[PDB]
Amino acid sequence: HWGYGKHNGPEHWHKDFPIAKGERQSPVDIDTHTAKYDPSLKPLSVSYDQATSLRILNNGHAFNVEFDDSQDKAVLKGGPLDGTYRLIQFHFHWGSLDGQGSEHTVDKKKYAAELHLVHWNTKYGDFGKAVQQPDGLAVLGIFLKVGSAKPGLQKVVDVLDSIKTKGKSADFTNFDPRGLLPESLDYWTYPGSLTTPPLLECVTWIVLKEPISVSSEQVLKFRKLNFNGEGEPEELMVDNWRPAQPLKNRQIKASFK
Ligand SMILES: NS(=O)(=O)c1ccc(O)c(NC(=O)NCCc2ccccn2)c1
Ligand SMILES: [Zn+2]
Repeated sequence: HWGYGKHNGPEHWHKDFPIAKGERQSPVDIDTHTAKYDPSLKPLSVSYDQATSLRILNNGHAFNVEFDDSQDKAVLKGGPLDGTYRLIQFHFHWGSLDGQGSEHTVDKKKYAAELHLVHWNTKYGDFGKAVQQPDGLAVLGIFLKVGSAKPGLQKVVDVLDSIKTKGKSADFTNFDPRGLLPESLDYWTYPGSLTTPPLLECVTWIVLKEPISVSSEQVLKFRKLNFNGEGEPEELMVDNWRPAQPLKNRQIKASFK
């Protein structure tokens, strides 16, 4: 099964998922100088006031905080998007060291981690149908750098001991994802893919310019999770990031100058 180890990591994924060598794969390096400012890009609309988190799950490749997406409770609109996209889950990718961990890079710079808030286009009715469409998902990507703590992340950090191993889930209600957002919603955007198998080319990527800062203790607790299931040999869940993929025939647009 695919993973991030020596024999099943990202360079192996194309054998099971040939779209890995596709024309709109993610993540990518964001060359800030080559990104073009687009004045027709609208500001992003993040409407998270009514979000209903339900639980948190270790799926063996990251942990997902899952939301009730059966109504327009937490939605993303505006920006490059047409229509309304509902938040279904968020998760992170992170490194074994503070110097790596993000999937997107900015002028080749790697951040300590990257948060992905995953949304699906309501015109397709549910997530499973949306991922089959070229405009099915909008993923809001937010970089994490190590510095001061992010208070809004602590409730996530504190529950991770209850989902250490693959397959464990925990009730995780009343979590407000607004506590994970930076001050500015300036963004880059490009058409891309899921960054884990099945690598489907269904994502409008919206990557925020401004990182959030989290503490060293906060990211250290991510690194205590396990890829393995309980009662299997312990392999720390670290470096669960795919490296940058060829931009090919794509242009990254910026909402700011
Ligand atoms: N890392 S990412 O590009 O934000 C992202 C977002 C939503 C996703 O469903 C995935 N991929 C993922 O979760 N793979 C395991 C479950 C899955 C997801 C989609 C279709 C089939 N199976 C990646
Ligand atoms: Zn992701």
